Amino acid sequence: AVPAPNQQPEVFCNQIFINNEWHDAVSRKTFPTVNPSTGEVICQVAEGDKEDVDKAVKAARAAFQLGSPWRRMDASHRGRLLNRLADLIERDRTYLAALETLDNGKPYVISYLVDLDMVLKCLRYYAGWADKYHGKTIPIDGDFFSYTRHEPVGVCGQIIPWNFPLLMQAWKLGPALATGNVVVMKVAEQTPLTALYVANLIKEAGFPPGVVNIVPGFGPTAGAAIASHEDVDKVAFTGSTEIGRVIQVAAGSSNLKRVTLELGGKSPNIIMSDADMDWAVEQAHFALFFNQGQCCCAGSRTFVQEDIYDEFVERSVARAKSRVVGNPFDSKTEQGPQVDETQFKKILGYINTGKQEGAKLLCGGGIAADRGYFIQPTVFGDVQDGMTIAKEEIFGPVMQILKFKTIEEVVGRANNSTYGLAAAVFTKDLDKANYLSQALQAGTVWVNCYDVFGAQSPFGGYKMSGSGRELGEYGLQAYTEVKTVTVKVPQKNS
Amino acid sequence: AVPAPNQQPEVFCNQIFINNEWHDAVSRKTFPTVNPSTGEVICQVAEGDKEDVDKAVKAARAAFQLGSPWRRMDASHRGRLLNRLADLIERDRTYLAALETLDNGKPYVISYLVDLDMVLKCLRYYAGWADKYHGKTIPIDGDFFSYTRHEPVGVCGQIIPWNFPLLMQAWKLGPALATGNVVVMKVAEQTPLTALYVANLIKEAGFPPGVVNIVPGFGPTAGAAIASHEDVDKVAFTGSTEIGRVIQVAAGSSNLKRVTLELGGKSPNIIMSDADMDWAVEQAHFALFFNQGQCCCAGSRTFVQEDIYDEFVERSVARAKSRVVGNPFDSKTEQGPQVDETQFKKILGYINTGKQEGAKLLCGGGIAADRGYFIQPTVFGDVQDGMTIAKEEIFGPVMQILKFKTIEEVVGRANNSTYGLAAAVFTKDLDKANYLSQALQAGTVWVNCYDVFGAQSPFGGYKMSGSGRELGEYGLQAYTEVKTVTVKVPQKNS
Amino acid sequence: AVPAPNQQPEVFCNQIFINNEWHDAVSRKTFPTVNPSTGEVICQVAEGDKEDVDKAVKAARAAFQLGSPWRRMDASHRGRLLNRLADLIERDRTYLAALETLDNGKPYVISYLVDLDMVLKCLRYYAGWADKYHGKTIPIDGDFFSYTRHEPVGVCGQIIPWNFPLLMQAWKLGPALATGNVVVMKVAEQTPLTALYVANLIKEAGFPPGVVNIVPGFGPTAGAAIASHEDVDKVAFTGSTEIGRVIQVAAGSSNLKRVTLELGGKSPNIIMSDADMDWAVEQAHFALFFNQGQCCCAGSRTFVQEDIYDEFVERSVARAKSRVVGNPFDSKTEQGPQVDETQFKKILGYINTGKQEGAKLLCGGGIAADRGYFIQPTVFGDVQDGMTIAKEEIFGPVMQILKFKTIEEVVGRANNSTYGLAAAVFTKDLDKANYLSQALQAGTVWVNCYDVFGAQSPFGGYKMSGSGRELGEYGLQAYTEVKTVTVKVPQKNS
Amino acid sequence: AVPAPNQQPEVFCNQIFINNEWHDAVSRKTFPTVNPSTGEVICQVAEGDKEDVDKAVKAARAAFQLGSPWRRMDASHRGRLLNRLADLIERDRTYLAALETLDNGKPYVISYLVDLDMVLKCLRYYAGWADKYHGKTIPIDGDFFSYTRHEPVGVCGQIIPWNFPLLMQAWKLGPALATGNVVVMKVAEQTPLTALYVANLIKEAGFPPGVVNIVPGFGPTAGAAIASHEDVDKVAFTGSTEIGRVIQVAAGSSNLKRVTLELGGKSPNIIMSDADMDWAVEQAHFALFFNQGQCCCAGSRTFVQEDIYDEFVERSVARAKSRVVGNPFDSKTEQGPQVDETQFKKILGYINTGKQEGAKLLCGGGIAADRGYFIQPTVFGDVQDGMTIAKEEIFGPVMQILKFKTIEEVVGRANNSTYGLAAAVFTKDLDKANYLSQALQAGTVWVNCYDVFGAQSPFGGYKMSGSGRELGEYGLQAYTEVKTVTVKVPQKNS
Ligand SMILES: O=C1C(=O)N(Cc2ccccc2)c2ccccc21
Ligand SMILES: O=C1C(=O)N(Cc2ccccc2)c2ccccc21
Ligand code: NA
Ligand code: NA
Ligand code: NA
Ligand code: NA
Repeated sequence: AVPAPNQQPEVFCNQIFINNEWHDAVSRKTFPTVNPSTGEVICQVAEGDKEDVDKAVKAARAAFQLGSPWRRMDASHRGRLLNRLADLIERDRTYLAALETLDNGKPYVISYLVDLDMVLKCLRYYAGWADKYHGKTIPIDGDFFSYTRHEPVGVCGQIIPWNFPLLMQAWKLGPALATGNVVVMKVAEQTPLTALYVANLIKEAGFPPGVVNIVPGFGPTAGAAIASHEDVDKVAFTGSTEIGRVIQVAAGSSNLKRVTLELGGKSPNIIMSDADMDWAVEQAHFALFFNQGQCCCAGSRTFVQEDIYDEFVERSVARAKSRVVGNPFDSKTEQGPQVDETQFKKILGYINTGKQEGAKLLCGGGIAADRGYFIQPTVFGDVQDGMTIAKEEIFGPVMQILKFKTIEEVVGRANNSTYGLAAAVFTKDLDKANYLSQALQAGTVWVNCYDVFGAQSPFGGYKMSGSGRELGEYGLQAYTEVKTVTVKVPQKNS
Repeated sequence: AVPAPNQQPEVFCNQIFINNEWHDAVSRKTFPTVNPSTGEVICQVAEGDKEDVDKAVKAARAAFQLGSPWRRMDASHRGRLLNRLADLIERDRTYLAALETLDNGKPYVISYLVDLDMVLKCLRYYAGWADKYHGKTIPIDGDFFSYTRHEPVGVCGQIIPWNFPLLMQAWKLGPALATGNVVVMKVAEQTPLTALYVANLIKEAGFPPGVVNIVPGFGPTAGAAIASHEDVDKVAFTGSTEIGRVIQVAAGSSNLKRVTLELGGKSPNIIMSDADMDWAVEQAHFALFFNQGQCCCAGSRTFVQEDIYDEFVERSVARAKSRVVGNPFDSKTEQGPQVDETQFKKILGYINTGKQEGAKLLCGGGIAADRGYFIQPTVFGDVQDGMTIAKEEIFGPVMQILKFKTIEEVVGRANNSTYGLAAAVFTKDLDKANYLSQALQAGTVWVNCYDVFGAQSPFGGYKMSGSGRELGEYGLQAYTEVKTVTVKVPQKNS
Repeated sequence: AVPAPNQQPEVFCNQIFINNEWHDAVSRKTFPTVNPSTGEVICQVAEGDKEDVDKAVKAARAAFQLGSPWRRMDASHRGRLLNRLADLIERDRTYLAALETLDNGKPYVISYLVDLDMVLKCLRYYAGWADKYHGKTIPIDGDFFSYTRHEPVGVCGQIIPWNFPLLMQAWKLGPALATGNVVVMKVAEQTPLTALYVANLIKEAGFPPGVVNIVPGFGPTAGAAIASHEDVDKVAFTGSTEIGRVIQVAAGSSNLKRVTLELGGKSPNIIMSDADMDWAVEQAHFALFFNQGQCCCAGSRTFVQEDIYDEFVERSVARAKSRVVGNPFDSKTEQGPQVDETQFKKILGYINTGKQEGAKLLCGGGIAADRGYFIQPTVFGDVQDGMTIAKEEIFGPVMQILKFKTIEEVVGRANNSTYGLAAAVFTKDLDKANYLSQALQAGTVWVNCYDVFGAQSPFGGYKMSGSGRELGEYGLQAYTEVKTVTVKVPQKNS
Repeated sequence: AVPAPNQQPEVFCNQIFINNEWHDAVSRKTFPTVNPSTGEVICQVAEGDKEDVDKAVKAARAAFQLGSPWRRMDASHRGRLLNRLADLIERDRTYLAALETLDNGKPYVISYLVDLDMVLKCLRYYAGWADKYHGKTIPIDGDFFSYTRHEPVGVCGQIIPWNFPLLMQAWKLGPALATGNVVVMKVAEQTPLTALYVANLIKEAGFPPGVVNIVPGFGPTAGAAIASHEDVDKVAFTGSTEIGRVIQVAAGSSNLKRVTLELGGKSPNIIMSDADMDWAVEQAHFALFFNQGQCCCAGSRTFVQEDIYDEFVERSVARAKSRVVGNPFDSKTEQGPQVDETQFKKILGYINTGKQEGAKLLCGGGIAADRGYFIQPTVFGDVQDGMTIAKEEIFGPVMQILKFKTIEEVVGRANNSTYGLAAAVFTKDLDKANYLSQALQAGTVWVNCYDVFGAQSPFGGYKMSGSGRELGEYGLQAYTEVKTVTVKVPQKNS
């Protein structure tokens, strides 16, 4: 059911992509990109700066010209070009699953079955929207005819993160291009390969010159350049809440460009006593350990009800110690390395403070190999709301288990965060599921599951987890501008 | 707290309504409407036949004419009129509720608080839609601009039944008038009175003449004249499954007019073992005995799981025996009389048929008063699928209780029926409520409740319970005609 | 962009198509299908009837069983099967554009570049709708949670005409399968071949057995068997009016199956004094002479304003004589023959009836070749409303030009007609296009163009040209059954 | 016919409105609001600071608590409450108009017939939306049922300007309250009077306490206090760019709250050649001078074709010259005074800068009156692009007239302002209509009319002019939080 991977794939693209050609930086500066399993360097990558972002934007501003072949083309053809791009990604599935694992470190089995599959369904879901987002004819008062046009907002700066580098890419390109925009994309320094290669596939799909430009570089230079740029019409950022504050400040101190954001979470997974014990344990484990725990809506607060707390813990611990950490290309590996040096140390430091503040280390706690950035699956029990490990997104394989008495208690506690990206309820009981699904403050609630995304279901956050929505039809709003036309007519008849 | 009803309200409106003016029938014929509590004549009503229907349709067509006040009026204003109409019905709420009880027989208290409240809410809900039913601007291939207009269908023939006279009038006028149509209404000869007094309010509210015309009379005459009329663009019938067939034929025979039907049902009410026993009993009883059993969506097939069957039956019988039958102007009464002698005899026959086929009579099953049309609340136990009473709609205070073992069994048993209006499920388990709400072939699935309609939420039949939908946004579709305008433009840009 | 055709291409498919397998009739009868260029028998095709249809429905029913492969399949997958089909038809597009031109009669060039291009656009448009036709969540009164599900209607009997036998097939199958219904299709006896080959691509595409089915034959037996089947949920019929009335009666007398119909037309094309003379002239010509005059919205009433009547008429008569008539496989040819001899003689009888009534035959006349069914492009001048060639659907290469004086005049003259499928308006003025496009009683109004369809923009008939719509989001409405689920929840909070 | 004014209306409310009750500030300070038609301080108004904004916010948060009267109300009831409010405003229509004119400058015949007309239509339209904004059920892959809830975004801080006081209050409360939010409102220091009277009606209508809260104060203080609160979920600014780019920074600096904006513009009113002259002149004259020229999308870049400039410009000055200035309570008065001193000398400051660098002054010139902030209607001609008068928004009765040649030319010129809130196109010809509306960058494009706002049609600007739209179905998005619930089910069917 899963083909073999090439474990040392050839890197073809490592430059700034503009007008469908390859560029070295103005400054000529470069940066190495590392393989988190061994810690070794994979290759050098073009470090895009202030003025390389300025270049990317002009080739994009020109792709968006009234009369240009992109502004003119049929909406259903923009679909045809999206579908084409997914056909070719499907063709190079193995190589793209392998390359993602080499630079990101996720198990190869997941790259192929999870990432790239959801890459395919997403792109093919937006292809079919290309010619289906309607404006309105509006029965205004008086002798007028009025109607709306959902036009493209224009040149869209997209800054994407390192955890799901292909899936984030497609989540951003999905709607932008479906709706006729053009995109200046900044890839994460950590994982910039897979994205640049798809830029070759964006060429071969048939996308006009400058529809898509991709600028590798650092946050404080490239990232902040796009956010400040006086001719960029919109900027979408996913990543830490810290860094989102700089993105919304620059966007106000520039050109009143629209903003969207998808920041972290401390998402509660709430297990009522009537849950299916066995289902809830495999799902709470998956909800936190998935993708090495580098998940914006990782279930990092596992709230369990007292009547069942002890059995749940003992099982979670057992499941945690039996999780295989190892070579992400090996078929049996359930957990690969963290993403870089910086994340490795950050996590160890959280584990440290979990220990300092009196949480019960129940397994793991340590470095899981001699080479790479592998951390042991770690579970803390008896966690209290006031502990640092119960307020801050670790973004690693560290589970926190909290005990609750009543449903009115757990709702107040669960909802007691600066974040609200996601939450989940486990229960067999209909009133319970309904009360909680309504009372919880989260962009997405899951009932008897976790991380169930489809390209169809919208996704975003409340509070300081972000604003606006990705996936589904809602994803289209923030990439659309509304124009109203109101025409005097001889005599309005119903 | 309901005000004190005048038990003999005066009748001010007993003629044909055309062009905001009152008329005798061309033949000057009248028929008597009866009080089913007493069996005595309230008054004589004008008998509309073909000539009168043709007059009404002509008035209606004249009002639909391009450049008429009704066609030039702003859509927001159609909404003001419905709000004004709603406020006049509230002003006169005490009289109408007394008149409904007099003519139809339902308890004054139910008429005041259930029926009259739903009329106001339905009319208020549709007042809001009037300027909110958008067409679409469509992203079509080539250098064209394309858009839809939701234009009214035109002259709408509406035929309303007798079980809920005022409410049915609002469910048909509400969505027809909000979209800008004009109506010719046939009200039932058992209960024409409330509808003619509302026509009086229609005029006060300011509706241009000919927008609503109402013809009291008989069905095989006035009702068929509407269905066969060459200048009627649409017919909405609610009534017996048998007459609905006649309505769809005449419409095929005449001018291919549009059709939506609401017909009878034999709705399943399903009760699992883990349902809250006392809530289920009180609801099941209401589901069947409401409005004297005279409900298209009546829970006339109460399946009950074997572990709780005995206790359920014993409780259900008890509440059946304490249900109070008598004068509907008295606040102690929960059940007035059936609407007329025909339905009376029909129900008397259906109970005898019950006894013949081997259903167990557990209470009632005979006559309750020496005058009027009162029948005792009847319960039949150990009912089997093959029994005539399990298969055909009595439309009376006669409960059928059947027994089942597994959830899967009862899905096929509930569904195997040519009717599919509504259904209900009583349980506490999330999974079972979803399984069954998915599997039942019914236009409405109530979970742990029954007879809960919103002005906001669609209602209608599967199979031979009908086609088309009533209330919500969906109620507007069958009253709208789509026009596509496709203009050549110089050069299409996104 | 046009290949070369095998002009007696191998017929692999001429039987009944049930469960992705082929069959003879239960009677073992057959009938011939004729080439309209030559009149010779292309092959035999099995003659289905009540018996076979009854076997199709029973396969369609079983593929629609709850828990079947087609029912449980993801919504996104139905889209993949449709998109695949489009890819297969594109791979046999050359064999199909030829076999279309062969059996129907139209010019290979028009067959390949118009028909199949639209067929591919149709199928890929509807592919995308598959996972996009949302139900709603509804903020009802009280402590309830209320939502709707858009569910398939079931087994849909589909009956298609001979004038666009591929495209008509695609217009029906697209919507039906995207929303997951099962089909029992009767095809035209004059053009069954194409529909049958596409079925083999349906199997090859991977659609489960019993999902899409086909029964070639004669309407007065098989056609009407689909129409009256106790277990067909829906009968879409395209064709004449007379048959549509028969259909709507067959539904009324049987299981109350829903019904949409696409029927005839006498569409007006209206030239204002300030139109673009050359464009208008060339568009008017195509508007009637497209597909040998066998289009439902053929602009078969050309209204011309009096200041330009003379100027317009000569050009049109000149343009009509210039129109090459010959073998459709040739490339000089702009017009091929009529579909069969029954129409051949009908149109001839219409042309006599024209001269006889005093219309000025201005060019053309009768037969245009001594083999096949070829007729001369024919213009009648000075035409009047009371003339049979201005009221009845000729369905052939006969123009009609009529003089008007005022915009108020032509409104009334264009509407005064029992059909309402399409109309067109030619003008440079803004107020005039708006005045006319509002005031014309047509399901589609084209402005400075004609015949501009697309899977996107909806199509259907006012009055007696149809009920219900095809194409766009509107097509899905007829193929969906709406279900309301209303759930009692603990406490409703906004 | 317009009811008799009260030239010096009584004043009742001048304090801070919190929890349905009145309060003076913490510092107990006040300030003056001027009758700008004389210049005499009308009355004193509590000067609000940060700490009173923090009391309103706490009052709103309590009102927004799960289980509170507001959060548990039926969506339909909120609609009932908005309609109630509109009925209270309508009963007081005479007096509110008078109070508005007093503190604002605008003529009584506009305050009553237009501003208040628009207030009423807006509230009533939104009352209709209260229970019709639906979420979605979504056909996701796998055995899940996924659905979206459209939830209140939360505590919304609402700052409105002085140029259309009451209306702008109406545009904010309507959508926000229909969707169940709670309001913290900062009215203008210049015009706090009307907007504070409405709160008294809000109490009377019966809105629970803290749903709406209103704080008169300062731009440097109150404005940024709301913008920076850690408990304000969302803030909507309406004003100018300078002031609007502070709001975007302080919101990010606080808690990443949602921001919608409405800002200034330099709206281009393009009069074409083949257009009508009587209508264009009168309307182009309407586009700017309305409401004493204090008008965000006022038309001040008038591109005339060089076939008509002279003859167009001729009539343009006469009407402008003849435009009456005077007492705002005299029915012949079209134009009133400006609202404050700053604007007065600033508008005079704008005048000077024009002629300086080549601009012909055609009438008015300067100060209209001895007493007040009045201004004679000034008009310029010969204006070129790069001047102060054709780049910066004057917000006063000061017309600019420019000149163009070809149709491609004027586009680029029209699309060269750092703004784009509205635009217009006076033409007769369909193509010039469809082209110019299709390629002008603007939120609204009025054709042959100007300042046509329906309560139904969305309204907001391109680029720097604003984010999101106000009015229409798009007004509700800003006030809505989207939650997805995704439930595991037994077996997903279609
Ligand atoms: O935790 C996450 C996650 O954040 N994303 C993507 C995402 C990115 C930003 C915001 C929300 C979701 C995922 C996709 C698949 C499985 C788990 C997850
Ligand atoms: O010209 C305008 C205008 O700009 N506004 C308000 C507005 C505010 C911000 C953005 C756009 C319009 C108006 C309100 C009423 C009547 C005329 C007008
Ligand atoms: Na790395
Ligand atoms: Na009666
Ligand atoms: Na043939
Ligand atoms: Na004054």
